[PDB]
Amino acid sequence: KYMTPMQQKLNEVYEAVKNYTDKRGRRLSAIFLRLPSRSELPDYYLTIKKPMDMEKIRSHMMANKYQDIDSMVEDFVMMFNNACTYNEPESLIYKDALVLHKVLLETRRDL
Ligand SMILES: O=c1nc2n(c3ccccc13)CC[C@@H]2CN1CCCCC1
Repeated sequence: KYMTPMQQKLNEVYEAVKNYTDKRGRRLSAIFLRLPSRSELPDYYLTIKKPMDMEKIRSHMMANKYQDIDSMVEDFVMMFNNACTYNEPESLIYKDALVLHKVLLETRRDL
């Protein structure tokens, strides 16, 4: 029922990305939390090879499967690239992926 020190440090890097807010308090995390089902957006699953969202990321961290931080980063990094593939470069999701990308990386250097 407990959480390894590595788990507690993956939760921290996870939570900072989720809770990041822009200059007038919007949470960029919102659109990325969870994808609509295959039945509700087949185009996404037919155009993006390996679909990723944050609660799916959450289910492996809280459950067990990340050996270090950069292991979790690559599913985050992967998720963003998916968003930036499916959405056009000037789209909002696209830039929020970009901004959150740096947050993830700004957080990890802080160890
Ligand atoms: O790449 C992604 N793209 C989208 N979501 C995501 C949610 C979690 C992870 C990736 C993505 C939310 C759906 C959304 C894209 N959005 C779908 C409706 C039409 C406008 C674009």
